[PDB]
Amino acid sequence: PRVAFYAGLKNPHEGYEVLKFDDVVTNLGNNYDAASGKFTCNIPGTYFFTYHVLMRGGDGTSMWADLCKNGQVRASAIAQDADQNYDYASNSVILHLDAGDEVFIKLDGGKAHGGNSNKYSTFSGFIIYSD
Amino acid sequence: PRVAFYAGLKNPHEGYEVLKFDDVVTNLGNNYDAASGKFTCNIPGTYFFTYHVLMRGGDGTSMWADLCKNGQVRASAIAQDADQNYDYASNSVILHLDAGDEVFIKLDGGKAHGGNSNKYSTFSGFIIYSD
Amino acid sequence: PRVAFYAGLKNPHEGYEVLKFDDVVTNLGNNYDAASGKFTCNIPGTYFFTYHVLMRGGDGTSMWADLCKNGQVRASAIAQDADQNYDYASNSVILHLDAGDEVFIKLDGGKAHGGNSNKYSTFSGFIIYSD
Ligand SMILES: [Cl-]
Ligand SMILES: [Cl-]
Ligand SMILES: [Mg+2]
Ligand SMILES: [Mg+2]
Ligand SMILES: [Mg+2]
Ligand code: NI
Ligand code: NI
Repeated sequence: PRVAFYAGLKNPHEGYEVLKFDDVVTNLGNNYDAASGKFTCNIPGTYFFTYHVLMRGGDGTSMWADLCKNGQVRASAIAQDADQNYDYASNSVILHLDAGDEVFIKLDGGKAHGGNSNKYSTFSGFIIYSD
Repeated sequence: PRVAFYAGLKNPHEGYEVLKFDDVVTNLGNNYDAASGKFTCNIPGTYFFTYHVLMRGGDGTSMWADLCKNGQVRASAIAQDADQNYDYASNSVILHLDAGDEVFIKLDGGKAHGGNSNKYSTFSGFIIYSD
Repeated sequence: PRVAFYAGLKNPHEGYEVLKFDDVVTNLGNNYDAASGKFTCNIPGTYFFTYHVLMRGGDGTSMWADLCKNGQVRASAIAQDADQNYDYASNSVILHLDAGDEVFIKLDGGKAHGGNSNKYSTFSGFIIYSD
């Protein structure tokens, strides 16, 4: 089973919402959906995910981006700079997933930079083991 | 051989010490030990590790977190902000390990945020190849 | 096929150039070349890469580091701090590569810290799937 994806944000996002990474570069298995921003598991197993979300510079001082499995937070990150500089909220996880499980990044608050085609803000993952 | 782990810090750590990540989410192979903070290799091979350690905000300006293999530093990271903002010391490695080799993250100095169940500060790794 | 590498920067780099990571720790497959700073694919397939580039502290406020596939940017990152503190430009990708494809990190501008043997600034990658 080949499952591996990588997407850039493209569009700026601000405020509480799912980050819908819309510049999809790689998507083996077709399990990442840019319309919803969710990776949906169809092969149960253990997966690696990582994300790097760039806080917009020049306007705002804090930004929170968390990785979720279904309802639940499984990693948290903050970017913060009192001078309103660009900075990243990034983290990585390894999670076991059942078929139907959704994994996605949520913006808790603050402003994420959408870098158009530049892929400043990213979300990727792949299956390590199949059950 | 299935070896893959992911743990959050949970408890705040400050000053020189091994970071004992105590919120263990995934631990295929049972090779990560929260009591010691160490991953101990039992299957010789080549491994990926990554860590993301959040510096506490509101008190302190620098924090250093390094990945060690046995005695030796194999990656270094610093978080620094003169306004005492949250920021991350993060890095990633690929290392060959022999049976008995220990891999762990050490706090060299500064204050790491323990995010309780929020998994702000993290350590993960998995085997890529078995010898 | 075993392909997996990890290298530290070692030497300081400043201004537009390819980052030639010269402290090579792991290099299964011998596909990373410190002389050029490039990973060259010989086994077509899908690959994971990550990089963590530390901006020098005490002199300068911004630094840009991008991952390239051949001519083209496939991930971008910025480090920025108005007080001239250390900060990281980091990102991760998953890319399909054909034989002959080159992957490397370019410094677009600013000053990257070469940490000698300390491995503050790093580049790693491995093959997930072979075609
Ligand atoms: Cl793998
Ligand atoms: Cl100031
Ligand atoms: Mg949160
Ligand atoms: Mg150190
Ligand atoms: Mg650029
Ligand atoms: Ni910062
Ligand atoms: Ni700052």
